[PDB]
Amino acid sequence: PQVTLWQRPLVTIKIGGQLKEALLDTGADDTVLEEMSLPGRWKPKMIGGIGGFIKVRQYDQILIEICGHKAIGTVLVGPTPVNIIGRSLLTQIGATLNFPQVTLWQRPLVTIKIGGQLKEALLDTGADDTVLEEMSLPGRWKPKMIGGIGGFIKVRQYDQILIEICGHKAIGTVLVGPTPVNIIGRSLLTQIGATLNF
Repeated sequence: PQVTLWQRPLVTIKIGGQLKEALLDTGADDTVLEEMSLPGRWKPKMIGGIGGFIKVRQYDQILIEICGHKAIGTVLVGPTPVNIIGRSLLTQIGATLNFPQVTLWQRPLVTIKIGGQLKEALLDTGADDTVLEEMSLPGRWKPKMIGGIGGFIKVRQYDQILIEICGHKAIGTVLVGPTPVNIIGRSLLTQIGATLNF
């Protein structure tokens, strides 16, 4: 199917004999599920995100059926606020991001121009809003807390900010704060006609 990004891109998955809902997340390298019962051995792992890091259990060779497609790979389990399907499984179901078409074997980075500056940012279907690392932006803003895989961060909310993303113009909200990576979220992805296809 093709999916636009006006809403969170959620899918139904079956793993370990259980049914769950998960977010197709182009900004995630790997799949991370909330605590659940999985069969077999696993290795202790630390992963980072917005908010910091979390400790997860790493299971390999885990069979997952994501929509009507089967895939085998690494599944991380731990204190994530939402189940996410990352790129290492997205590639297995043939998922692409279109706006150019882009496969997901590598992080989907784009060049953006904002506030007269050039930066690189990750097209992130798992992010509601756009979040950039500290930078100089003109004008007024509002304090705001946003949540992510490792907890919450305080950001500055700038509205009606012009961004040119891969040479497409869009105006929307941009959050600025201690994110580890610049991410372009759904509220700007919709404005450049981005879709997920698998």
